[PDB]
Amino acid sequence: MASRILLNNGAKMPILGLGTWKSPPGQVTEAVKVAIDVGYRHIDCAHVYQNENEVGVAIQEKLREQVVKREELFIVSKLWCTYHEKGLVKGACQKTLSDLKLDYLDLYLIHWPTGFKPGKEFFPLDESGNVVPSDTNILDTWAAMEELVDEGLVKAIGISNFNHLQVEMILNKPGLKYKPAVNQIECHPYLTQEKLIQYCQSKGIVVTAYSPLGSPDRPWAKPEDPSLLEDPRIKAIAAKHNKTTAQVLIRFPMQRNLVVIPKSVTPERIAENFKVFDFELSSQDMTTLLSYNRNWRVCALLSCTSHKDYPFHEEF
Ligand SMILES: NC(=O)C1=CN([C@@H]2O[C@H](COP(=O)(O)OP(=O)(O)OC[C@H]3O[C@@H](n4cnc5c(N)ncnc54)[C@H](OP(=O)(O)O)[C@@H]3O)[C@@H](O)[C@H]2O)C=CC1
Ligand SMILES: O=C(O)COc1cc(F)ccc1C(=S)NCc1ccc(Br)cc1F
Repeated sequence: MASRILLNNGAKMPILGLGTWKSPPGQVTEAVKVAIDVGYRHIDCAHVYQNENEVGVAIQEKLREQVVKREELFIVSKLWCTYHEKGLVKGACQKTLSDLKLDYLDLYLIHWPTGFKPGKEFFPLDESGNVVPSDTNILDTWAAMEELVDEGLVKAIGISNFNHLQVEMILNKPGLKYKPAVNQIECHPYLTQEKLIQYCQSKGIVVTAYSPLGSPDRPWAKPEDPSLLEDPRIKAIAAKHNKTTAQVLIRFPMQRNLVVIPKSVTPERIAENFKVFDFELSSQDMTTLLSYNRNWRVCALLSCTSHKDYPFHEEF
């Protein structure tokens, strides 16, 4: 398959990237170095993951080593919820740039559509455990993102975890200057997201699938939850193709015209997960994988569910 997708800002985005949530700071530098050595050209990062400095050490080493040129890398980060304030967005972006050792990002996303009270805590709580919101809405935060493009800090802007109506809000913004380039959402065979994906694709937004393996290392996993990697129906499709279950799970979103960002810190798996450009799932395989949808989410959070902009009340 073609390895990059054209964005609505005119840049090309690699369809396979390396995820970094939960990658320990003492392991992620090596993970990113190995990833770049074996061909990855897209890294998915975020301030809230608390490891951007260590990601940046890897990136800088590979640039210094002339393993890859900066123009060939596609580096993504995300604005955390406590920085949805007009006067805080630029500084948040600049902190991420400083940590990653970069002078621009290829793509900067609004991490979640919910703003939280600014401060040191990533999840400021009231005395009863509810997150404390910000009064600032997704449209004013979007205008702040647009300024980053115009100041040269980021090449593209986008959104993450926005539902159908929140995407529409952005597209219908009075005076919209730049459309979102990407909506990054959870997507895998048990949460197939057909409705949201068709909406975004019909509007020219590229969708990035996160947690494509079902995030088995999520901190709130329960021993009894469904497991994609262990699903014998998926194992059977993999065996037919002489591939691993992970490779099928990565190829699946690629054939839906999605970008996909599997996470690993294991060098052998980092390599395995990149070897997904030499086989094709049939249409029947694709439809079969889609049939496994159960509307099951890795990423949700009870403490945030009353926030007026919490995204997963809406059907899609
Ligand atoms: N925008 C948002 O709100 C969110 C963005 N994301 C992004 O998406 C990325 C991917 O999602 P994530 O939730 O991390 O989970 P993934 O679905 O990518 O699963 C990661 C887990 O799968 C394991 N794994 C990786 N490759 C294989 C393999 N070949 N065989 C077996 N196990 C494997 C990893 O183990 P190990 O590392 O030990 O090898 C790790 O435990 C995140 O890291 C982050 O960058 C994720 C959630 C939310
Ligand atoms: O968020 C990620 O990328 C991966 O997950 C996380 C990654 C982190 F580094 C810290 C917390 C999260 C959580 S708990 N995320 C879920 C979540 C956060 C905020 C809101 Br609004 C709803 C929600 F569901």
